[PDB]
Parts: sequence; C-alpha cells; structure tokens
Amino acid sequence: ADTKAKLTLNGDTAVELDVLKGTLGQDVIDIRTLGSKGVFTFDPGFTSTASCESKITFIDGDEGILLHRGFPIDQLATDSNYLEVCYILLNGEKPTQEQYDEFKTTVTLHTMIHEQITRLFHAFRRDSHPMAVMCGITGALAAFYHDSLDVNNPRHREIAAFRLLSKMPTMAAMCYKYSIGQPFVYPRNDLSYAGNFLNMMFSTPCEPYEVNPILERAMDRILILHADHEQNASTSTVRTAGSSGANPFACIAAGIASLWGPAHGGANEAALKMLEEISSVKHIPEFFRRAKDKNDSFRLMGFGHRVYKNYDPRATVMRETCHEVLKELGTKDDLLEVAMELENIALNDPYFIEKKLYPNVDFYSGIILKAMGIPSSMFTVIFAMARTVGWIAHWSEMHSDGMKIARPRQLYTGYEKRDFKSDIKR
Amino acid sequence: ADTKAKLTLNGDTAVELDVLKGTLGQDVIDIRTLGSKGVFTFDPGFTSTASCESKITFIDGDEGILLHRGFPIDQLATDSNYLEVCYILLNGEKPTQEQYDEFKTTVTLHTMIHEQITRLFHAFRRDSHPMAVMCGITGALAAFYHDSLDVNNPRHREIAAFRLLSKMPTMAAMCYKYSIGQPFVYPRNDLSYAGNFLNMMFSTPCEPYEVNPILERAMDRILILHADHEQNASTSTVRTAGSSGANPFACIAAGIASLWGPAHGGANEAALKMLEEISSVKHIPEFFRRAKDKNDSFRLMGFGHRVYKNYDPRATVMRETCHEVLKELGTKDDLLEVAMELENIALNDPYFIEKKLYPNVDFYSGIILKAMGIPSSMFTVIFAMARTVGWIAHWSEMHSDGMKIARPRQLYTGYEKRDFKSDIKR
Amino acid sequence: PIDQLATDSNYLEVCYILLNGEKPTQEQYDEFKTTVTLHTMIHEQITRLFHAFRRDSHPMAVMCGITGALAAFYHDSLDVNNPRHREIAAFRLLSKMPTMAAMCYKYSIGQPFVYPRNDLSYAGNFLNMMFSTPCEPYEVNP
Ligand SMILES: NC(=O)c1ccc[n+]([C@@H]2O[C@H](COP(=O)([O-])OP(=O)(O)OC[C@H]3O[C@@H](n4cnc5c(N)ncnc54)[C@H](O)[C@@H]3O)[C@@H](O)[C@H]2O)c1
Ligand SMILES: NC(=O)c1ccc[n+]([C@@H]2O[C@H](COP(=O)([O-])OP(=O)(O)OC[C@H]3O[C@@H](n4cnc5c(N)ncnc54)[C@H](O)[C@@H]3O)[C@@H](O)[C@H]2O)c1
Ligand SMILES: NC(=O)c1ccc[n+]([C@@H]2O[C@H](COP(=O)([O-])OP(=O)(O)OC[C@H]3O[C@@H](n4cnc5c(N)ncnc54)[C@H](O)[C@@H]3O)[C@@H](O)[C@H]2O)c1
Repeated sequence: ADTKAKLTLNGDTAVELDVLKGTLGQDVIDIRTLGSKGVFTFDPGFTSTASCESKITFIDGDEGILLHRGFPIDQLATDSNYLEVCYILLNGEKPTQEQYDEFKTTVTLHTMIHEQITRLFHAFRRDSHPMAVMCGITGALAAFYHDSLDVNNPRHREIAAFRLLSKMPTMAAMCYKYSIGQPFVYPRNDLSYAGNFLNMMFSTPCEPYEVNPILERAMDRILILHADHEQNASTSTVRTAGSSGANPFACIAAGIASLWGPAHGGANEAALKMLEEISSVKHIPEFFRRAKDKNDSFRLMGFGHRVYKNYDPRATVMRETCHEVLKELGTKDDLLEVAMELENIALNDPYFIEKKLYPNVDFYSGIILKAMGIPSSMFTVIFAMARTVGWIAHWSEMHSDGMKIARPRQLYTGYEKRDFKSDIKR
Repeated sequence: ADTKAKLTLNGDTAVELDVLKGTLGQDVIDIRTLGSKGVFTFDPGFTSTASCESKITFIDGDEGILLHRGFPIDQLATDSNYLEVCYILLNGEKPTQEQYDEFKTTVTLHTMIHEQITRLFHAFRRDSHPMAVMCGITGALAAFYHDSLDVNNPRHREIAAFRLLSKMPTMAAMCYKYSIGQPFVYPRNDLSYAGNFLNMMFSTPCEPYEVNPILERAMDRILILHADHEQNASTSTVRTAGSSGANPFACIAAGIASLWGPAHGGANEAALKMLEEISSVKHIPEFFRRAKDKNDSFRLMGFGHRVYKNYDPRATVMRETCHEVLKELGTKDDLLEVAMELENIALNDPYFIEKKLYPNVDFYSGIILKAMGIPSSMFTVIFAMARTVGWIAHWSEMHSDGMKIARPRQLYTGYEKRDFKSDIKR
Repeated sequence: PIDQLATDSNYLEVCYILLNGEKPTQEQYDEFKTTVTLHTMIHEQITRLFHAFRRDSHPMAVMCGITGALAAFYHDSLDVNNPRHREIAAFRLLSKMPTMAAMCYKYSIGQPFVYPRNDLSYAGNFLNMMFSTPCEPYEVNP
C-alpha cells in the first residue's frame, strides 16, 4: 500500500477522506459524503471518477491485460465458448456440467421470438441499415415483454436476461435477411449458439445449410472476444439508464445505440466507404485510403484503441483465428489478402507507429466476417449481440449495488435570475 | 470570489486543485487532472460530481428556485408559451417576433411523420401500453431519418432537433389513438402546438372538434412546466448516451424509457393501481390509500420530490391552472372530490408533513389530465414529450462543449488473475 | 354405448357411425379417413383473417369468428337442399375444425401456425399443430 490509509481535502480547513483498496488496479478516494456538505468535484467525462465498484472485468491498459471474473481473455477465448463465458460473466464462477447444461438448455429453449414482433420487421424499409433496424426492434421489446420490466424483481431480471441472450442472435440474423430480401430462418435447438446463428444468417429453404466447424468456432470466438469490455461508454449508458429503473430491453437498446454511435460521422462513413467499395493492394493500401485518413478515421476500422497502450489482448486469438479462417475458406478468401498489406502498413508505416495505430480486435474480427460473406453493416450488430451479456452482467450488478440513481451535479455558468418580458404575440 | 481560485488534495504529495466558480449555486473543484496523476475519486450516483458545465437550467432545491436561461419558471408558465420556451432553452434568449415567426413556422411544417413510420404502430399489439409503443417508435426513428444522424454535423443537429420537436406530439397522440382503436389524426397547420395536440388526441372524422381555449392553455402549461429539469437521471442518461456518439433519435428514446423507469418499478406500479381504482369519495379520501404505504412510490403519485425541500416551484401555476379546468368542466366533476381530500391529507397528515410529501406539479397535472379524460397511461408520455426540448438542449450543450465521452473508472474488487480450465465437457 | 365406442374405437370411426348410422367396413373407413385427411389445409386467405384479430382475444371468440366467416369463401357448398353441397360442407368442417382450433391457439401465444400432416392420425396431427414448432421435430406420445 502507498497512501492507502486516508487523505485530506483542504479549502480553508481539512476534510479527511477514506481510500478504498481494490483487489487489482488502482485504489480510490471515497467522496460519497462530500457533496452532502456542499463540496463538489468537477469532472466531465468522469475520467478521474470511479462510478462504481465492480468484480466483473479487469483491464490494465499499459499492460494490455483483460480479465473476466479473473480469467484472462486469451484463456477463455481458446478453451471455452460464448455460452460458458456468459455463464461466468453472469455468475462469477465457471459452471459445473449440471449448471452449464441447465443454463444452455434454457437459452436454446427461448430462441424463438413472438410471431407479432416479426410483423414489426416488415414495417421497416428494405433500404434501412441493419443496425438501426436492430435498435428499433430492441427498443420495441418492452411493449410485448411487459411481464419482465421490474428491475427490482430478481424473477423479472433473470427472465429478461434470458430473453436477451436467447433472442438477440435471432433478431440480428433477421435484420440481415430482411435487408437482403431472403426469408427469415427459425432457430434450431439442435445447433450450437454460433452454429444456429450462422444458420439463421445463411440458411435458405432451397437446400440444407452446412455449418463449417472452423467457421462456427471462429464465430463463437468473435462473440467471446466481444462479450465485455469494462466501464466503457456503451456499458456506462446501460448503467446510467438502468439506474433510474429503465427496463432491461430499453437499456440494451441504448447500449447498442452507444456502441453504434462513433460510426455516424460523415468522415467515418466516407473512409469506411473506401475500405469497403475498394479491393486491391494498389487500391486501398496504396496511398488512396492511406492518404485519405483525416480526423479520427482509425479505431472504427481496426487501428488503435484508447484502452490499451501497445496492443489489444483480444487480437491475439482473433489473429490466430483469422489465419485458420482465411486458410479454410481459401477459394472464398485469398482475394481479401490485402489484410496482410493493411497489417504491414499499421506495423511499419511511421504514421501508424507514431500514432500507435496497432490493429485491434476489430481489424481481425472484420477480416473474418468479410471472408464469411457478411456485410460491414452487420459487423457491429454481431459485436453488440455479443456485448449484450456484458450489459446484462453490469446492469445486474448495478442493481445489487442498490440501483444508485445517476443524479450528478453541474457547474452553472448561465444567467443569474432575470425577469421574463416578451412583447411578441404569436 | 473568496478562495474560489484554488485548494489542495493531500494523498502523498500536496496536489493543488483550482476551485471553479459558478454564476449561481455551488463551486466545484476541478479534478479533471487527478486521473493522469493516478488519483481517482469514488462516487456511485455522482451526488458530489459535477458531470458538466451547464447554462440551461438552475435549481436551488431548498429555496425552491427553478430558472430556465435565468428566467423564473413562474413567469414562463404564466407569460410565455411552449414554443417560446423551446426557443429560449435552445437559443438562450427570448425570440424576436421575426425569430419566433421563423421558429414556429419550421415546427409547424414538419409535424406530419413519414407514412412508412406510421405503419410501425400497426405491428404493435392494440393492448400495448402507449408508453412502450412510444419508446418503440422513437427508437425506430433512426432507421428512417438516416440523413441527420451525424451528431458532429451542425445541420444534422438542427434538423434532428426540429424533427423531434415537431413530431413527438404527433407520435404521442398516435399512441393514444392506437390504444383506444380510433383513427390517427393528421396535424393541423392552422392550430397551435397545444391545440393541435388536443385535436390529434381527441377528435374523430365523425364530427368537428373545437378546442377549448382553457384546456388549450392548460395543456400548453403542462408542457412548459415539463420542458426541462436540469441534470436528472433521464437527462443524465441522454447526455451520457450522446457523448458516446449515439444518434439524436436514440438518445431521446433512451430518455423516454429512463423517465417511466419508476412506473414499472414494482412497488410504484402497484401504488398507481390502488390510486387508479377507487375514486368514490369515500375510500381513498378516508385512509384506504393512506393506510397502505409500505413502499414510498410517492413522487410518482404526485407527492413529494427529492429535488425540493418544502415545495415544488412548478406546482404553483399548475394548481391555479388545475382549478380553472375543473370549473370549466363544471357540473361533471362530482366523483372527483378525492383530489381535494388527497391534497388535504398531504397538507395535514403528520406522516405526510413529516416526510414532506407535498403535492408536486404532477399531482395537479394528473388532475388536469384526468379531468380532460386522458388515461393515466398517457401521463408520462405527455411529460416525456414536453421534456424532449430539454433533452435536445442538453444533448446539444454536451456537443458544443467538447464531446467529452463518458469514460468513468471502477474500483475493481473482484477476483485476482486466476487460471481457467473447463469444468464442463459440452 | 358411449363406453364401448370410447374404449374400442376412435373419433373418426365414431364420426363415420354418427353420420352413417352403421359401423364402417375396412373399405368404407379407409375411404372416409382419406377424404378427411386430404382437406385438412385451409385456404391461404382464411389464414389472413386470423391476423386481423387482436392477440389478446379469447381463442373461443376467435374460433367463432373464423367459423362464422367460412361461408364467404366456401360459397360453393351453401345449399342445404343439395346432398353434394351438404357432404362437401360436412367434410370441410370435420377436416378443417382441428386446424382452425390449433391456429386460434398458436395465434394467442404468438407461435407460428403449423400445417396439417397427412401421415399423422386425427388426434396426433392435432396435438402436433398445437405443440409443433420449427425449432425441432415434435414427438407425439401414444
Ligand atoms: N424460467 C426461465 O428462465 C424463463 C426464461 C425466459 C423466458 N421464460 C418464460 O417462457 C416464456 C417466455 O417466452 P419468450 O419471452 O422467450 O418468447 P415468447 O413467448 O414471447 O414467444 C415465443 C414462444 O415460443 C416458445 N419458444 C421459444 N423458443 C422456443 C424453442 N426453441 N422451442 C420451442 N418453443 C420455443 C416460447 O416459449 C414462447 O411461447 C414466458 O412464460 C417466460 O416467463 C422463462
Ligand atoms: N431546415 C429544417 O429545419 C428542417 C427541419 C426538419 C426537416 N428538414 C428537412 O426537410 C425534409 C423534411 O423531412 P421530415 O422529417 O419533415 O419528413 P418525413 O420523412 O418525416 O416525411 C413527412 C413529409 O411530410 C412533410 N410534412 C411534415 N409535416 C408537414 C406539415 N405539417 N405540413 C406539410 N407537410 C408536412 C415533410 O416535409 C415530409 O416530406 C427533409 O429533407 C429534412 O432534412 C429540414
Ligand atoms: N369429394 C369430397 O368429399 C370433397 C370433400 C371436401 C372438399 N372437396 C373438394 O375439394 C376442394 C375443397 O377444398 P377445401 O374446401 O377442403 O379447401 P380449399 O380448397 O379452400 O383450400 C385448401 C387447398 O389445399 C388443398 N388441400 C387441403 N388439405 C390438403 C392436404 N392434406 N394435402 C393436399 N392438399 C390439401 C385443397 O384441396 C385446396 O385446394 C373443392 O374442389 C371441393 O369441392 C371434395
């Protein structure tokens, strides 16, 4: 311990504050009774403020460390599967065969969505973005599932969580099928979480679909690697919304919208344009998309990350998996080889070395999905569908903490009181 | 400015922190730099953390002060109209006749929603809670208005502002009409904002609907009184989702859901049900409702508020408005003597006096709304509808500032790094 | 006696007896049984009528509504004074009622409608249309 005893805040006289010690990472200064004395801190963005105590995910950016209930992301990604990882994130411990089998069975038994929610899909335009459709469908669930909205009832919370974990993939695949004009595919209980997804994504009544083991395993890993990422913007949106008592589905829709957010920029969509609509080592990785990099233009595309200093721990296995996929699909991948030239640039180009634009999990996640024949508009849908369990865990944990209602202060610098006098008459 | 220049935090090294001053209210200690020094606070709920710098609304909870751009709520609720208040909050000043003309004109010519959006309502169950349908349509707006989702684009913010402002009452009236099986009503370019809302809510194609000028003003007042309420939970949600790039339509949808959070909060839902049922001037007004108070659920019933100490400043104009409406609807208000008694019990019961369960603005709004024949299910829809202008202003102020993304810290107290080995074999 | 029929017969053979007055021979039963199964599927447009009812409605009321709407489609078998019409009408009712019933059920709970399968008995096909789901094949317990 350093100065993990206490501390003093002095304005004109002292104020002794406690310091809480964490099991990992930095310890914090307890300031809960401060404002209750008038004294407030100023911190837009909360980068110097701990908003909660959590035991879910630990991250050490400078060390490139990511843990889920104490387990390193690499261990879980390689020796587990999305559902077992979900069980761990939600319960805190790994399941025994009895626990896993129970959980797994409940998840599969609720994959089918109500027949009327499917009617809602047909009211959206065919030209709409799959992500927006997904947010719309998600923010519409509480109208049907009115029987599991109480965040203060464990029964409601557990049913809600299962409804999200079971149904999100089905929704996601449907946002896909509708966008391309193909018929919706029902979930099949005999197929794994990832296999059933790939099926609902690519199945067609014209012939039975064959789920490739390497693709199924690749998908499930994309899910694991996107299951959670600690107190980020999207997760904080789930916690802040739910702190007022907002239903689960409404909190998930907001998490999706937040994870969607950074892609709305005009310069973002314009660069992703060239990344997509362009295919050749002389085309993109040759002073075209490389020279056309102006304001942000990187993390969204798989380069760099504010959380990690030198590398994204999620990229290790994702890069290993990218090899296996590119190798397996071959006759359905070799053309996408430019991934090597994009990676070559991110590691050697001075612009990328200096700005620490290392390929993150999404660089390799993107290459895999593209190779599988999935469009870019569906990538974040799949990441969000994966992150939902993390949202549930953080949301469930926020409630056990007594559902602290987000009621922040403000620094008011507007007009002092003044009288209202308007001579208009419209 | 006494020592409103600086102070010091003492951990292991005496770090100086500038004391930032406001134009009204409390001062704040700028701790935005502590993070870099490895020093972080702990504040679940943010009751001592100024989440931002704001100029929109100011509140002195003990002294019952509520100012919008410096202007007192009483003067706005009596002198101004809803659209002028919208302009004031959004532009920081009362409009010139010309500026008001142009503002009102823009609002009037964007009230009718895209016909494809209208077909979404028809996929929901006729028995859906109008508020769940409202959250559903608003979250579905992004798929249609994909042309104004660039939060960093000034014109997109403007169009999205006018889109939300013009259409919310259109969509809210459609929810009600859908819930009772009556045909949707189209906006009326000749009607005022409040009168148009009433027309869309109550008229049929069967006979001409003439808006009562007294109910027109009463609704205008219910709206002005719900325009904005500073940094509350739902606005904090809107701001947080916004900083993470979420589109304006999703931000407002999150706010709507976060607003009715306590309604389906288990203990609050059942409370509204008991108030809902009886109105026979013999049960409720004679300790039927009073005897049962194991859960508070009071602010929701119009009794009390965490923000103000003695009274709700917004309730001043609403109560006066409330008795006018009742008189206007003279020989029909017989079974509604419970309102005066419930009020009396709130003013004279030692328990209500003790806990300061004063009738808040929503107590009277509820009376005005119930008197108008509007079902209780539409109350929060109406409040969120009016509250939208506040949310839009707050979302905008967060943008113009510096888009400081919500990235709080977490006092980690979970498992230390532990090795993983699958217990299961499935 | 009802006990004899309930124990040693089956709904379709009992139907044959009620309608004809005598028990069927193998030839008569097989003919009747086959005609009943061959008309289990209802017109695609009658199914559209199901979607116009509210999800919250009582299955029985929906059933009455669907039933009192059949003459609008089956306008070719309304004459009660024509044996041809009467026999076709009777078969239409005996074949289609279970399909309608199961659909009033599936609609009320939000599950997809299940088509009749000719390889399943009168009761087995019903249980199937009641409890089947595209998520896996249903197993009809004997
Ligand atoms: N005990 C639990 O953990 C638990 C968890 C979730 C939901 N539920 C309960 O089950 C019902 C939930 O339905 P919902 O919200 O998932 O959808 P839903 O009921 O609105 O619509 C789908 C219908 O299909 C059924 N269904 C879904 N997937 C299926 C599958 N793979 N095979 C067969 N039938 C399938 C569902 O049971 C349901 O009747 C409620 O009664 C709810 O309380 C229970
Ligand atoms: N300059 C602005 O403030 C501003 C504000 C909002 C929208 N817009 C732009 O103008 C167009 C309007 O889009 P939208 O959101 O209104 O369309 P929409 O997709 O919601 O469709 C509604 C259609 O009805 C028209 N409309 C709506 N209310 C009307 C009324 N009361 N009287 C007559 N016509 C009415 C609209 O112009 C539009 O064509 C878009 O291109 C949008 O970008 C501009
Ligand atoms: N000879 C008879 O006893 C007899 C009895 C009933 C109906 N019919 C005749 O058959 C047609 C009646 O159609 P309906 O009133 O039953 O429905 P319908 O024609 O209005 O709609 C269903 C359609 O699916 C067909 N169908 C129904 N069940 C089927 C199954 N199990 N396998 C394959 N196809 C199937 C029907 O023949 C029909 O074309 C008419 O031409 C009618 O005259 C004949």
